[PDB]
Amino acid sequence: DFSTIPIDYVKAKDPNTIDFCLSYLELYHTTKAVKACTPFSFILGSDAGMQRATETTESLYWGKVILDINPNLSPLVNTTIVLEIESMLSSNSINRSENKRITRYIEKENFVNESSERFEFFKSMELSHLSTAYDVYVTFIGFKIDL
Repeated sequence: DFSTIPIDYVKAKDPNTIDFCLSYLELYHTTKAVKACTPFSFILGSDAGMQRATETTESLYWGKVILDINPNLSPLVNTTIVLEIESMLSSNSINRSENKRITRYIEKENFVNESSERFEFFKSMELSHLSTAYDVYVTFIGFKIDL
């Protein structure tokens, strides 16, 4: 072997495993010095006691992000929720991180409450916009890649 910490060409061929992620980055994300990766998890929220953005920089996240919005029984303001997510899927072509936003528009009648799981491969997670009436929670279950 005598390669870097990531290991390629392993018989483990499954989309959810970190092996698929490593094999994909070593093949279609050249000019990126991939260092050791570890299974990581973190949570961002809207209420006090949590951070609105990831402190890490120049580190690629791969895994499933769980969006969660619930009502806190508070007066409404008629704003919108915006969660801007970077995207390195097309980073090689343009040498930039694509910006993707997941938005649920808030009505005074449509009393929204839903939770869902999505797959993303991003750099940083930021809650650019927020509504004080609701509760927002995002959880990441995947792997962190150091560059």
